[PDB]
Amino acid sequence: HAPPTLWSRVTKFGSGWGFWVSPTVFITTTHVVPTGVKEFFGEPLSSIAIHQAGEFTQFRFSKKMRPDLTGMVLEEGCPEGTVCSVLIKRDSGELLPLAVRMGAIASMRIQGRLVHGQSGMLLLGTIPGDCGAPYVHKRGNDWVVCGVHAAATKSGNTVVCAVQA
Ligand SMILES: *[C@@H](O)[C@@H]1CCC(=O)NCCCCCc2nnc(o2)CC[C@H](NC(=O)OC(C)(C)C)C(=O)N[C@@H](CC2CCCCC2)C(=O)N1
Ligand SMILES: [Cl-]
Ligand SMILES: [Cl-]
Repeated sequence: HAPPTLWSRVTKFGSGWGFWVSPTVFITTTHVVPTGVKEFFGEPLSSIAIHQAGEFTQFRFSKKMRPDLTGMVLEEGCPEGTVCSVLIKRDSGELLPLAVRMGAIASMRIQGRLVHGQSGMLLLGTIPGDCGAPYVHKRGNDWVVCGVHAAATKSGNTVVCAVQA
């Protein structure tokens, strides 16, 4: 069961969502990031440290933005066959954690954009507004994040998270 604090890390952002991995580190999907604006979470762009690639975007802020959070481990994808949870929040407030069996890490063409990502089979679907939602699994006690929601197949039964370098 994902605890409340873990859900409180999922945060609206641009056209979708992102995830506070630590008090200073926030992750999302590159394409949900809102273009042509000058500040994120009240800080000016000049004060944030961005690493973007493969549709996976990483923000490192100067100050603690979520002092209340304990840092958790951010992997590059997760082992094949790992059953993950996608911590989806809807605009309405509803929480919808989705179980997903993860397949392999692969480069992928998706609408002309190159995506470093990991496919997964759903075990209830996702929707266009869900990009940026974290993929997580419990590794004993600590919770591990391995990706952010980025795409779904025609049917909607297979999904894809962008993963780090
Ligand atoms: C977040 O922005 C969004 C997530 C969508 C989602 O999780 N589920 C949609 C449910 C399926 C409805 C049926 C449908 N309608 N269009 C599509 O599927 C195709 C969407 C597209 N996938 C795709 O092209 O996959 C292949 C056809 C198999 C190659 C897709 O997921 N597009 C995402 C935006 C892209 C992602 C890469 C970076 C540029 C933008 C998308 O809509 N994601
Ligand atoms: Cl937590
Ligand atoms: Cl919450």
